[PDB]
Amino acid sequence: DFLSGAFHYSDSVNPSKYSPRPSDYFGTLPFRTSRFEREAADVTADYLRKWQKAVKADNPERKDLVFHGSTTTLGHFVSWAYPECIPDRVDLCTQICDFGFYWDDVTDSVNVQENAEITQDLALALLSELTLGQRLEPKLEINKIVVQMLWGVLDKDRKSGLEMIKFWKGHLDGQAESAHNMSFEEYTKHRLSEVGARWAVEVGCWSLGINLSREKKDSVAHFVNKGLLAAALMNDYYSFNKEFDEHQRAGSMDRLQNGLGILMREYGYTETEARSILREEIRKGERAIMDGYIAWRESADSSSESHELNRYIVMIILMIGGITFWSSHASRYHRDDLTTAGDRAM
Amino acid sequence: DFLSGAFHYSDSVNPSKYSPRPSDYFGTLPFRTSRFEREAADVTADYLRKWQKAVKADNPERLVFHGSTTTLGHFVSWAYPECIPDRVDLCTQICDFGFYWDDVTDSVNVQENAEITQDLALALLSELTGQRLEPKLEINKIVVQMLWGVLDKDRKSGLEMIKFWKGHLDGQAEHNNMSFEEYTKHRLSEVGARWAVEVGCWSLGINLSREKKDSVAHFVNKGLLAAALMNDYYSFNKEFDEHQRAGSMDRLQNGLGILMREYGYTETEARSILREEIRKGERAIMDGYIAWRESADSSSESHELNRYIVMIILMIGGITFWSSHASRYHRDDLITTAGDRAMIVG
Amino acid sequence: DFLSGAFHYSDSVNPSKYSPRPSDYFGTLPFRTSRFEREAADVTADYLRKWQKAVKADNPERKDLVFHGSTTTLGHFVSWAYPECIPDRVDLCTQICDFGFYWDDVTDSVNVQENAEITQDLALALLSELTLGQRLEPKLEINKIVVQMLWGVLDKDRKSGLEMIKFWKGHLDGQAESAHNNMSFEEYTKHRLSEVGARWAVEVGCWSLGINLSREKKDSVAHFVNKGLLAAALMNDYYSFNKEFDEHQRAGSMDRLQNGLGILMREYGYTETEARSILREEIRKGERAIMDGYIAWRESADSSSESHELNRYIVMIILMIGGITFWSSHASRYHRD
Ligand SMILES: CC[N+](CC)(CC)Cc1ccccc1
Ligand SMILES: CC[N+](CC)(CC)Cc1ccccc1
Ligand SMILES: CC[N+](CC)(CC)Cc1ccccc1
Ligand SMILES: [Mg+2]
Ligand SMILES: [Mg+2]
Ligand SMILES: [Mg+2]
Ligand SMILES: [Mg+2]
Ligand SMILES: [Mg+2]
Ligand SMILES: [Mg+2]
Ligand SMILES: [Mg+2]
Ligand SMILES: [Mg+2]
Ligand SMILES: [Mg+2]
Repeated sequence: DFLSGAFHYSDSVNPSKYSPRPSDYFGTLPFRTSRFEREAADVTADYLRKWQKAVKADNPERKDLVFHGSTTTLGHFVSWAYPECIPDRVDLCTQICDFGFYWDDVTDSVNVQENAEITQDLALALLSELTLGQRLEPKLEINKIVVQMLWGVLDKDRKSGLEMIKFWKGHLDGQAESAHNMSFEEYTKHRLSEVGARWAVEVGCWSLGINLSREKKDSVAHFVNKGLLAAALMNDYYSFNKEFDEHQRAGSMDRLQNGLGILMREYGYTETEARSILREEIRKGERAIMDGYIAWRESADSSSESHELNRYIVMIILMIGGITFWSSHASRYHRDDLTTAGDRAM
Repeated sequence: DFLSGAFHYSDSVNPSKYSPRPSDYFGTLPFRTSRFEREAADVTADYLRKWQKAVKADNPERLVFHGSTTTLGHFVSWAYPECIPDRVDLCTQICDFGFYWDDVTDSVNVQENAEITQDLALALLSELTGQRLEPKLEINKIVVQMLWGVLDKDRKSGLEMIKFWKGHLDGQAEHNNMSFEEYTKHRLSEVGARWAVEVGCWSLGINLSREKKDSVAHFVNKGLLAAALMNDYYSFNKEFDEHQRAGSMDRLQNGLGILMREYGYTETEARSILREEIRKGERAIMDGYIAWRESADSSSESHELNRYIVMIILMIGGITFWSSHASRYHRDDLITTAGDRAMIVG
Repeated sequence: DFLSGAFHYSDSVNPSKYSPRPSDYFGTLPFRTSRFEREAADVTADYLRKWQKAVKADNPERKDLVFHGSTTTLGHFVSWAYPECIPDRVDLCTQICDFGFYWDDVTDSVNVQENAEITQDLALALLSELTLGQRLEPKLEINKIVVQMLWGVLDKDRKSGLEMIKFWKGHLDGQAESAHNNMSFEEYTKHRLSEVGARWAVEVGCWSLGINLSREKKDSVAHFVNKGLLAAALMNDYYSFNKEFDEHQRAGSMDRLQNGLGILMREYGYTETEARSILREEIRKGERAIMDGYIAWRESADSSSESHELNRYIVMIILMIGGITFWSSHASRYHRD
C-alpha cells in the first residue's frame, strides 16, 4: 500500500475499528474516513425527504418509497468513498452520490421504455449546462431536483464540475444500452460503461479539487481501469441478492446486470461457484491498480503535475477501498426484507 | 381565445385598467363586467342588513360578513356579466345569501351544520312539489321571499336552479388526510359549482335541455374544478384563521392543506402546484370549448349551448378576478401568519 | 416599519397599484384605502351641490362656484386619510372634511376684515356646542350648515365630538392670525402648524375611528406626533403652492399667502427647485420622526386597554399623514389645470 501524499481531512482506518463487523468483507485495498461523517449523514437524511417528495409527485399511486443510500450503521458512503473531500464540498458531494443511488433505483428495474423516457428527461438538465443555448427544464420531479444541484457544483469549481457533468452524461448513455443480458468478456465491457465508475472518478476530481489534463488521466488508465473493473464485480457480488428480488419482483430479469447472473446462467456454475470466481477477479483487479500505482510512482517526475497525478490515483485506489468496505454492510444491499439462494438458483 | 356570441349587458375589462390593482391575479380566462355593477352593490348593502337582522335573531349572544362588493367591482357583475338587468337584484341576493350561509355552516360542527342544512332544505323542497313545510331559523327563513321572486321571473329555470341548490345542500354534508385525487372529487361536489352554473342559467335566461348540458360536462367540469382550487388558493389564509380560533382545525379541508399534509410540501411549494393545476383546468375548459365549436352546427340548439359554455367560461373568469382582491379572503384582521400555517407541513 | 393592530374597514395599498400614476409622490409613510369609498364619494357629490347653494345664497353676485374637494380620479380624501373610519361615521366624516375644504377656500384668500366676519360667525355655531347656556346661531348660510352636522357628530359620540369641536374652534383661532407672511422659516413653521388644521384633523380621526384616549396620554406622544404634523403641513405647502399663488394673485391678497415654499422663495430667494428640495427634506425628517417615535414607543408599551388605544391613536395619525400625502399628490384641488 503505502499511499503517498498528505491527507488533510481524513484518518487511516480498518475494519477492526468497526463493530459489529461486516459479515463478509474481503477487500484488499486500504481506506480512510473523513472527519465529516456526521455532516454527510445529516445531508443524506434531508436529501431523502426531498427525493421522496419528487418520487411521490411523478407516481402518486406507488407507496414503497424505501430508498437505501449513503448512510449505514457504521458510517457513510461519502466519508469512505471520498475521504479527502473538501469540507465545504461534502454537502454537494453527498447529494450527487445519493441522487445517483436513488436515480439508479427507479431506472435500472423498469422496462427499457420507461427507462428511455426518464434517461432522456435527465440528459436535458445536464446538456443545459454544457451548451451555450438556453435551458431546457426536465418534466419529471425526480430530474427537476437535479438542476439546483448542478449550479451548486459549478459554483464551487466550474472546470471540475463541467467535466464531471460530462462523464455523468456518459454514464447515462451506458445504462441506456442495458436492454439484454452476453458472454463474460462481453459483460465485463458492458458493465464498466454502466456502473458509473468513470463518473464516480470525476465526482472525486470535483470533490478533491483535482485539476489535470484528460491526457494525464488517460496515461494511467490501463491499470486504473483494472481497479475500476474490480469495484464493479465487487458491486455485483454484494448487490446480487437484492437485484434478483427486484428484477423478479418487477419482471425485468431480462435486463439484469450482475456477474453472478452471467456466471450462474450461461455457464452452469452455482451461487457459491460464481461467487468464488468473482472474489478472485476482484483480487486480480485490486492488485493491478495498486501495482500499477507503485510502478508509476517510482519512474516519475517531481513536477507539480506529477504530484497532482499521484493525488488522482491515490484518490481512485482509496475510493475502491472505501466503497468495498461500504458495500460490505450497507442497508442498500444487505436488507432483511428480501427471494433466497435456492430461490435464485432457478 | 375567442368567445363567440354577442354581449348585451356587459363590457370587457382588463386586469390592468383596474385601480387599485390586485396584488396576485394570474387567471388565464377572460372576464367581463356588467354595466349594472351599481345596482348590485346597492342590493348588497341592503341585503347585508337583512342578513344581520336574521343572524342576530338566530344567535343573540355573539360578527362580520364579506359578500359580493369589493373596492373594484361586484361579484355578480363579474361572475354573471350577462345577467338580465332586472334579475341582478335577485342574483345578488342569491350569491350574498350563499356567501353568508356558507360562513355560518362551514365553520361550525357537523351537528350544527346538519341542523341548518336540514332547515334550509325544508324551504327548497317546499317549492319543488304538496304542502309547504316552512323553515324555522331566521337565516333560512329569508330564502322564501327570494324563491318566489326567482320563480316569478322564470319558473322553468328557477326550479332547475332550485334542484341544484338542494343538490348543493347534499354536497357540503360530508375526511382530512384524503389524497389530492380523492379531495378534488369531494371538493367539486361541495363547492357549489353546479349550483353556481344554474344560477347563471337562471340569470341569463338559458333554456337548454339537461341532456344538452351534460353533453359538454366532460370539459366544463374541468374549469369548475379549476375554480374550486382557485378558491382554495385565495381563501386558505382566512380559512386557516377561522378554524384556528374555533378549535376546529381538523374540520378544514383545502387543496393547500391537503398538499401540505399529503406530501410534506411547504405552503409555498403547495401554492405553486395548485397554481399549475388551476391553469391546467382553465386551459382545459377552453380547449374543450374550442373543440366543441369546431364541431357545432349553426342552429338554435347550438346557439344556446354556446351561450351556456360562454357563460361558464366568463363565470370562472370573473370570480377569479373577484377572488383576487375581495375582502372575504384578503381581509387584514387575521391573528395567524405564514409561520403558523407552516405547522401542518408533515 | 410595520404598523401593529387589526384593520377592520380598509385594505393596504401603495402607489404601484395605482394608475394613472401620480407624477410627483415621495411619501415614506404607509397608507390604506377604505372599503367605503362608494359612500364617501356619494356624500361628496351631494354636499357640493348643497354648499354652492349656500354660497350663492350668501353672495348672489358670486360667479364661479367651483370648489375642489375630497374626491379624486383615484380615490377619496376620507378613504385614504381616515381608512378605519367606522362605516356609519363615513357620511359625517365626509361632510366635516369637504366643509373644512370649502370653508378654507372662502376664508383664507379674502382680506382679513372679511375673514373675521366669517370666522366670528362660524365660531357662534361651534361655541354653542361647547357651552350649556348661551345658544347663538350663525347668520351666514355657509355657516348655518354646521348646526345639523355637529348634531350628527355629537349624536354618534358626544365625548369624541366635543373634543373634535374644541380643536375645530382652535383651528378658527389659528387662521384668524394669518394676516402677513413676513416671517422667518422658523416663524412660519410654528404659525403654520397652528393654522393648517392638523390638530383638528387628528381629532376628526379620533371621532371617525371612535378612539377613547385621555388628553394626558395623547400629550405623552406629542413630541414626535407633532413633527409628523409639521411635515404634513410642509407637504401641503409643497403641493398646494401653485394653486394658492394663483388665487391670492386673483384676490389681491398676496401678503396672506401661507406657504413654506413661498417663504423660502420670497424671503430667502431660493428657486422653486431649490425650495422644493428643501421642503422634501424637511418632510422626510418629520415623516421619520413620527415613525421612529412610534416604533420606540411601541417597544416599551404594555398591553393595557389604555395602550391599545394609544397605539390606535398613533397609527391613525401615521396613516392619516400617509393617506393625505398620496391624496395631495394628484387631487384636483391642487393639480387641476
Ligand atoms: C448512478 C450510478 N451510481 C453509481 C454507484 C449508482 C449505482 C451513482 C454514484 C455515482 C458515483 C459515485 C457514487 C454513486
Ligand atoms: C362560492 C361558494 N360559496 C361561497 C360562500 C360557498 C360554497 C357559495 C356560493 C355558491 C355559488 C355562487 C355564489 C356563492
Ligand atoms: C383647513 C382645514 N382642512 C384641513 C387642513 C381643510 C384645508 C379641513 C380638514 C380638517 C380635518 C381633516 C381634513 C380636512
Ligand atoms: Mg441498481
Ligand atoms: Mg444499474
Ligand atoms: Mg449492483
Ligand atoms: Mg364551503
Ligand atoms: Mg367558507
Ligand atoms: Mg374556500
Ligand atoms: Mg387653502
Ligand atoms: Mg387656509
Ligand atoms: Mg397650502
